[PDB]
Amino acid sequence: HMGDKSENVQDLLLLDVAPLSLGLETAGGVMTALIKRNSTIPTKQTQIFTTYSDNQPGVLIQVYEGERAMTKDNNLLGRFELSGIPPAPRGVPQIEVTFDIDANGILNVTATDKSTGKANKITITNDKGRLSKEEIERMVQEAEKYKAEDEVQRERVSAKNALESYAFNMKSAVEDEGLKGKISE
Repeated sequence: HMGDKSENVQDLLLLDVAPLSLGLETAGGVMTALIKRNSTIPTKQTQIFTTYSDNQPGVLIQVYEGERAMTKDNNLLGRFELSGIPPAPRGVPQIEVTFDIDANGILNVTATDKSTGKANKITITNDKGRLSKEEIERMVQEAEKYKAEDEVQRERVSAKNALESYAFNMKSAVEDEGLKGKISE
C-alpha cells in the first residue's frame, strides 16, 4: 500500500572548457573577464577588484555571463552585495573575487573583503548558460570585435576593475526580428 518514490536520473553532460568568459562587469558596463574563454573547467581563478562608491562605501559584485564589452546592453548573471564591514573602507584595501567552478555545474563565487577579512559567496547555476544557443555564437564571434572596443572604453570610463555600489541593469526586452529585409542584385 505504501511504496517508495522512484527518483529519476537528473545528471547531464557539460562542457570541458569554458565556451565563454565569466567575470564581473566594471562600472560602465564593460565586461571584466575573471575566467577567460577556452579555459579548462572546472577551474578556480582569483582576481583583484576595487570599488567605487557614491557617498556610502558599498561593494556589489556584478557577475556576468559571456565576453561582452557591452554588458549594459545585456542581462546580468548574478549579483551579491558585501556588507557588515566593521572598519571604515577607504577604498585602499582591494576586494578579492574568486570564481570556483564545480564539476556538478555550479559556479561558486566568493568575494573576500581584504578590509576586514570577511568572505561572502553565492552558488550560481547557469548549466548551459542563460542566453540562447544562437546568441552564444555571437558572444563568441563578436567577442573579438568588442575586444577592440574594450581597451578603448575601458580607459575612457576610467574603470579597469572598479565595482559600483549599485548596478542598475535595465530590463531591456529583446524584440522579435520583424525587420523584413531583402538582398539586391
